[PDB]
Amino acid sequence: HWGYGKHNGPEHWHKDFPIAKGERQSPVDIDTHTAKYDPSLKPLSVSYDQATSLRILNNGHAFNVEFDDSQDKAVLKGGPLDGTYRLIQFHFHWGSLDGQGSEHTVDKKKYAAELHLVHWNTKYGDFGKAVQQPDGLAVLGIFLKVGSAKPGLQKVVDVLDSIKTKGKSADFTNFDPRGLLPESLDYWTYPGSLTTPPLLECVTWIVLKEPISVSSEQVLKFRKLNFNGEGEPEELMVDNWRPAQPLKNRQIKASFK
Ligand SMILES: NS(=O)(=O)c1ccc(O)c(NC(=O)NCCc2ccccn2)c1
Ligand SMILES: [Zn+2]
Repeated sequence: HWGYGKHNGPEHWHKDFPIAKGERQSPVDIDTHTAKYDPSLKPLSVSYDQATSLRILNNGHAFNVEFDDSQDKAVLKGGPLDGTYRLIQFHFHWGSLDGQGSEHTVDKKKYAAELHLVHWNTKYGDFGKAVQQPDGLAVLGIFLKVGSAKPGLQKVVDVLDSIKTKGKSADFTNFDPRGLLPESLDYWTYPGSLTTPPLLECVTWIVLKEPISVSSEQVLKFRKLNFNGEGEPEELMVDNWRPAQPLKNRQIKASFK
């Protein structure tokens, strides 16, 4: 099964998922100088006031905080998007060291981690149908750098001991994802893919310019999770990031100058 180890990591994924060598794969390096400012890009609309988190799950490749997406409770609109996209889950990718961990890079710079808030286009009715469409998902990507703590992340950090191993889930209600957002919603955007198998080319990527800062203790607790299931040999869940993929025939647009 695919993973991030020596024999099943990202360079192996194309054998099971040939779209890995596709024309709109993610993540990518964001060359800030080559990104073009687009004045027709609208500001992003993040409407998270009514979000209903339900639980948190270790799926063996990251942990997902899952939301009730059966109504327009937490939605993303505006920006490059047409229509309304509902938040279904968020998760992170992170490194074994503070110097790596993000999937997107900015002028080749790697951040300590990257948060992905995953949304699906309501015109397709549910997530499973949306991922089959070229405009099915909008993923809001937010970089994490190590510095001061992010208070809004602590409730996530504190529950991770209850989902250490693959397959464990925990009730995780009343979590407000607004506590994970930076001050500015300036963004880059490009058409891309899921960054884990099945690598489907269904994502409008919206990557925020401004990182959030989290503490060293906060990211250290991510690194205590396990890829393995309980009662299997312990392999720390670290470096669960795919490296940058060829931009090919794509242009990254910026909402700011
Ligand atoms: N890392 S990412 O590009 O934000 C992202 C977002 C939503 C996703 O469903 C995935 N991929 C993922 O979760 N793979 C395991 C479950 C899955 C997801 C989609 C279709 C089939 N199976 C990646
Ligand atoms: Zn992701």
